[PDB]
Parts: sequence; structure tokens; C-alpha cells
Amino acid sequence: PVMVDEVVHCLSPQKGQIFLDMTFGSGGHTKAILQKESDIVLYALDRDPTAYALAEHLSELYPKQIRAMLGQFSQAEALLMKAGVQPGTFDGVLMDLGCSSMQLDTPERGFSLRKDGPLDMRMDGGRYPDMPTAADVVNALDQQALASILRTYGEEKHAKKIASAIVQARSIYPITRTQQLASIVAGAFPPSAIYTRKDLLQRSTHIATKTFQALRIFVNNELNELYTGLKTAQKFLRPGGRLVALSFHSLEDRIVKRFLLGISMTERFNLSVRQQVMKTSQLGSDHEPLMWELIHKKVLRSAKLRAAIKL
Ligand SMILES: C[S@@+](CC[C@H](N)C(=O)[O-])C[C@H]1O[C@@H](n2cnc3c(N)ncnc32)[C@H](O)[C@@H]1O
Repeated sequence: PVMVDEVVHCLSPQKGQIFLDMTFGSGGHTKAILQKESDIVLYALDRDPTAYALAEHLSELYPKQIRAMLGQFSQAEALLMKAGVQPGTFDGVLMDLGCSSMQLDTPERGFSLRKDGPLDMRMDGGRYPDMPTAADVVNALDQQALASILRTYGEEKHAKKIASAIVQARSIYPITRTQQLASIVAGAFPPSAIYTRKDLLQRSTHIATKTFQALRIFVNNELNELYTGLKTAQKFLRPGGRLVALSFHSLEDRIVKRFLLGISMTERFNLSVRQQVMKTSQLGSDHEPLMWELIHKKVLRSAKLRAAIKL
């Protein structure tokens, strides 16, 4: 788990306090919080069934403390209200964004470039069987739409040629597997551009990394989810409570940053139907009183920790 010591330090859990871990994952951070101070109450949320079941298991060892919840950031306000949690309650809220170890290390879920699997990439697992997969997306969207997703969400300078390769490839055989898609991405580049470039095979610099990241953000609606989750975090924090967020990508970091600065960002309800249908989101992009005390910004890894005290 990322920056566990710093997370627990920034949260500073004390006796009698109440916490929300919005990204329970494998439970790494929640367990570290409990080891620091066990006389707490902690709501453990995740959109992934696999993570939620680990939170339920943990609640069997810590029945006084843990309340496990299955849901998206966008569902968290409803979940908390139905659980009786009032606004202004939490001493701390944690958001460790992105993928869990379970999502990355289970080839069948289709998140990673190491091992081949179905091009699934849905964080919700089997919860929403009609939720579009990454395979659905690359097989259905026209060339301009795919290029826009890669450019906007992946910040992929080569979005057009990669999109062109995807559309050419799918006309031969549908794109259904992660390594199949990675090979298609690499195929967009002439040999002289990539020959003997071992970095383009390395874990975090793989030639298909940005493409996979763009598809993950789109498939899981991560930018709108994040903004909604941050607003919910602020509403349910009490004054003096701490928000701690870990970002790993330029767009989500910019969203957290602007949120903590009190800068307004795009609400979908303010976009015309045409805009919501035909354009990619500008959340986190360059040209899209005091509520916080900003108490930490630290980096390791793409990791960036931002912590703030609600005023
Ligand atoms: C980086 S892992 C968190 C790891 C965790 N802190 C630990 O120690 O194991 C991110 C988790 O947040 C969840 N997640 C990502 N976006 C979400 C969203 N919009 N709503 C609810 N859960 C989300 C993922 O399913 C994943 O389990």
C-alpha cells in the first residue's frame, strides 16, 4: 500500500474518532489506521465486489469498528445517509485513487499489460454486467472518438495513429484481449521508432500504458466519479477533519488540486446534452471563502499525496 505511514500520519487517528476510507482496496490503509488506533469507527467503501468482500471479512475481526459498503463514489452519499451517517461527521476521509492489487494482479480482469486476459477493465467486476467493457469501447467507437479518448484521458501524443491502428485491426478480428490490444498499439509505430527500446516494455513506461490508462478512465468514469467523491468527502467531514487523497495521474491530481483550492469545475448537469454526448470531459485539463488548510503535498512512482483540514 502506498505511503501507508504518511497516510496514517496525515490522518492522525485518535481515540473516539470516525473515518471513511473511500477506496478500501485490499484494506492496507484501513488496517494500518486500526493498528495505530483501534478505538475508532471506520466506514470502508469500494466499488469493486472483490474489495468489498475483504472489507466484510475485516468487519468480522473488527465488528465494533468496521462498516463495509459496496458502491461507487457517486453512490457514497446515498449509502452514508441510508446508514444513518449525517453530514459533518468524519474526522478523516481517505481516497487512494486508481486500481487495487487485486485488479492489477488478476489477469482475467483485464487491467494490466503483463499477463493476457479479457479486455474487461471494469472496476465493478461482475456487479453491472451491462456496463461497457474496454473491449466494447475499442470495438464500437469510431476513429475520431477513440483518438479523443486517448488524447484527453491518456494524454497520448500518438492518439491518432493508435486510434487508426485499432480501427484497422478490429475490421479483421474483434479486439477482446489485453495483449492483443497492446500488440495493436505497438503496431502503430514503425520499427525504427521502437527497435531495441527496452523501456517501452518496462512496467510503467510500456508503449501501451497511456492507451490502457485512457480506456480505464473512460470505462470507469473516473473523472466525474472523483469530483463527486471529493464533494461528498467535504460534506461528510466535520470541521477540523482531514481529507487525504493519493493521485497517480495528471488529470486526477489536477482535479484534487483545484478542488482543494476551492476552484469550480465542470458539473455535468451544466453541460448541454450535445456536449455530454459528443465531447470528452474537460475535468482536470488545462483550459476547462477559504474552505481548507492545505497541510501536506508529498511524492515518492506517479504517487502524489495531498492532505487538507476542513475549515
Ligand atoms: C489503489 S486501490 C486502494 C488501495 C487501498 N488503499 C489498500 O490499502 O489496499 C483503489 C481502490 O479504489 C476503488 N475505486 C476506484 N475508483 C472508485 C470509485 N469511483 N468509486 C468507488 N471505488 C473506487 C478501486 O476499486 C480500488 O479497489
